[PDB]
Amino acid sequence: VEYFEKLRSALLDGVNKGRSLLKHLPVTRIEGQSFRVDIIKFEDGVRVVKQEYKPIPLLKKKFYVGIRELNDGTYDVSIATKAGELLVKDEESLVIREILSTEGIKKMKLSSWDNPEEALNDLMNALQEASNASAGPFGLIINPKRYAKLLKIYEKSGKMLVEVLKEIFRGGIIVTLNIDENKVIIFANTPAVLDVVVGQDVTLQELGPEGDDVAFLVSEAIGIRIKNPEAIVVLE
Amino acid sequence: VEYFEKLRSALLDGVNKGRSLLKHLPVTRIEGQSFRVDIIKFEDGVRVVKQEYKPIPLLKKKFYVGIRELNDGTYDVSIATKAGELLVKDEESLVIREILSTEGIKKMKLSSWDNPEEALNDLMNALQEASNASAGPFGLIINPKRYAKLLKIYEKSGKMLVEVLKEIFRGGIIVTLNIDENKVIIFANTPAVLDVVVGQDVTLQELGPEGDDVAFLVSEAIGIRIKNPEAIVVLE
Amino acid sequence: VEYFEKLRSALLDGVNKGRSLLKHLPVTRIEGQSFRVDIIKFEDGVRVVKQEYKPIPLLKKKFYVGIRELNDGTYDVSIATKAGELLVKDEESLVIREILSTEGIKKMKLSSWDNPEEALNDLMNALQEASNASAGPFGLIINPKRYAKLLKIVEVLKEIFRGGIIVTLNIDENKVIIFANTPAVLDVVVGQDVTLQELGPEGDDVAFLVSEAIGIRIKNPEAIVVLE
Amino acid sequence: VEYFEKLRSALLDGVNKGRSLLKHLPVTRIEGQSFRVDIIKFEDGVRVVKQEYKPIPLLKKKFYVGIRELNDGTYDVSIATKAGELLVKDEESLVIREILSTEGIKKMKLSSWDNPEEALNDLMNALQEASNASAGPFGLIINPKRYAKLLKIVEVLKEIFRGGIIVTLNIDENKVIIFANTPAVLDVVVGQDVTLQELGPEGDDVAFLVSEAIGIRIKNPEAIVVLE
Repeated sequence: VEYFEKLRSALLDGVNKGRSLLKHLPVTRIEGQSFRVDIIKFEDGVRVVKQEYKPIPLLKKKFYVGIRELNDGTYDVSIATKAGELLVKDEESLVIREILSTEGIKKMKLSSWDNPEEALNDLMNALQEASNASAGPFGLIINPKRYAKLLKIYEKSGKMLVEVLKEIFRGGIIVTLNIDENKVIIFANTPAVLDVVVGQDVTLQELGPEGDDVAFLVSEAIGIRIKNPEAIVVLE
Repeated sequence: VEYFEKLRSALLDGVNKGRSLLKHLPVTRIEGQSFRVDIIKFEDGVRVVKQEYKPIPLLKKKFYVGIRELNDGTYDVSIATKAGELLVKDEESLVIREILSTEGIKKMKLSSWDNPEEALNDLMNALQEASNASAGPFGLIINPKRYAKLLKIYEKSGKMLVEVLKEIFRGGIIVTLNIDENKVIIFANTPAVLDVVVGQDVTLQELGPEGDDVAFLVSEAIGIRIKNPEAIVVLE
Repeated sequence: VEYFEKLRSALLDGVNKGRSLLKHLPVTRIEGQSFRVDIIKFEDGVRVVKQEYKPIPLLKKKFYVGIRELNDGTYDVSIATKAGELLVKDEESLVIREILSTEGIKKMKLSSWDNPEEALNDLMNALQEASNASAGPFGLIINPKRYAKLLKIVEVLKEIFRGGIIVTLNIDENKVIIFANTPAVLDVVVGQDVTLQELGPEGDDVAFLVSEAIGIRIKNPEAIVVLE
Repeated sequence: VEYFEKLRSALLDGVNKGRSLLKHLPVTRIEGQSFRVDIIKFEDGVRVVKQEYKPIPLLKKKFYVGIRELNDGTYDVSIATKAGELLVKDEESLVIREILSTEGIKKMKLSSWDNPEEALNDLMNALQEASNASAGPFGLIINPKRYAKLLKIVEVLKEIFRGGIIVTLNIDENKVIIFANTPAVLDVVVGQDVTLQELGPEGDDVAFLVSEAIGIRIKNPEAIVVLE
């Protein structure tokens, strides 16, 4: 009836408020429960060296709205929000946790970033190493605390280091709180290397009266596939 | 016959997004499999000092798409991408190696670009040298590793060195990965000096079923015509 | 929605493939929860000698199918099948259990068949005692282990036990039932056919309930003989 | 052109005549390269106890028909048949190979049948252990050599092993499989039916590729018993 369309709406408008990583990476909507990871390399021609099948896990958060409240009209839609808001935090964390564990991605030394010069360096180096794999536009994923270290006037003119970096990393600068403050991901933002496989979208399901309140289920099928580890660099 | 038009597109794109040299040097669409270089010089007048016929070699790069995947439609178009992406690496590498080997080009001492001022000099001096042969806009082919040094701020000016170098060198700053980190080419970016002749564009040809997969052939005819060796100077 | 009708079917064509005893016994539909059992004997005419009311107990079996699977259509209908298989097993052993505990049924001494001339005897003997009640075809309900020891030559059982030779692990290995297969003797009364009900979301999966009402009426106990 | 449709047929009506095991097992179509295996057990209801993803491997067999023959129409379609025959043999032994290497399956001691009273025992025993998992009909997969030594009287196997008696040289002579033939236990999942593909001119003949995607899902390992 009502309490639904409203709850679901507040669920989504709470998912967007916290979703960032998934707004920039390339997403491919699959129809299944698992996907294949075709790893291509060069041996007497560019061909698929290793094939691998990975399952798309199910992400879910459940929220409960009082029965009574659902009838008074006195229910707090913000519950749904805290739910979705919480979903993406896991969704985002998943992606990052996987990229970081993927076998193949290159790892380099992440410095302090107190001298723009120093930070710009780390980035420029990571960027090169990665470019060797794919020319595709490059972007980086960083935590606010680091992002801040980039908010400095670089050229006596007035251009901030960030602004310069934005011209270099056309893949975008993804700032998320879900990545450890001391880890930076440099990557080719191209489906030919990075791919967020979507098995099931985000959906609100009304389980049902489980106590003095109704139970609800927010869930989504999601997973990333790294087709070209070589094109990703992690600054640890 | 859709898996083709798709692969070709992925190819052509990846090829394009990877080209650097071929986007800035001047190109001439030739006809045959060879071209003639009329080397122009000044000896009691501007005249053709030496004629020379050069053959345009064929650049090949082949990829294989599984048949299974080709049938159920789960083939990864990204192979075509990596393919062409790789094609250029040879295509550029060729042109570069061929310039560097051409006799007549001038060579100067390339220092370590740690003190922007030195770099700014080397470049300004190479500029001078080339300026003797031509006058046409001057540009430079340079490896990302060196280009980065140019992003540091030239203290005495307060701008990134690059930003200054772009004031001189209207020929463009070609940054390619296909030129020894420690070799820089300054040159007159003019058809009257440099010239990339293309015998055959980049094309995707479906070789044919060879095992469990289908073979494909990415290929192109290409070469550089250097008419004024003296308008090219290599910092090595 | 749709995964229902599909589960429902796998449920049935799992119950139908599993039924054995219940395929040989006569059946009657009754709309209710209890039924009346009429003991039919001959005393100056075929007459009803004793009345008696029994309740048709409910047989249930539940299964759960993941929520996800039900949504993305990748659920394994076999689940329903397994449910049905079990339902039947319970249903079958229930009938047997109840026959064995009915009033009049005649009991004889079953001898561990090791000396193959006594085996055929014990059967032929029971089948005799049975015949004294009702002449209708005779059925045999024996555990497979007994049907095993019964192989040492047995091919004419099908010639003598026309009523049917039900071999099932649902009757204690050390018991054998010989009965006159006929309405005048026993019959299955069904209060509710097998039905699939979608209970609902119950954790991470949806719950389903397979159920049926069913019982047996032994009208002429004397026509039944157990070998304990 | 036309020699295709003709080769294709000989290919099929060669695969169809050769299939054995695969004719008795239940089958399910799946559009994909991998499938999910659901372990179905009973724990307060028929429920899925374990998930797991397997990939459907590709089965291929190729044959070559002379260029000439293909042109003057004197090609021997039997070639395609032989191809198909082989495809099946590979397909069959693949299923068997995989059953034998599945997780839960119960293993028992198979005794070289030389003393005919032990033979029937080993089978009857396995068939027992199996029954404790699923009651569905039981199947027997035995090498012919064993089906040989099993002839010294065996005629009731068809009476006890209703699930089917698959005799094939595809199962190691010294191994025997007894299983509950039912979806609730195992089933074949096909990702791609048998298909004929004309690769092309490759020397003096044209090359052809026969292929198919196929695998087995053991949902209830306990319902399977190997005799090693």
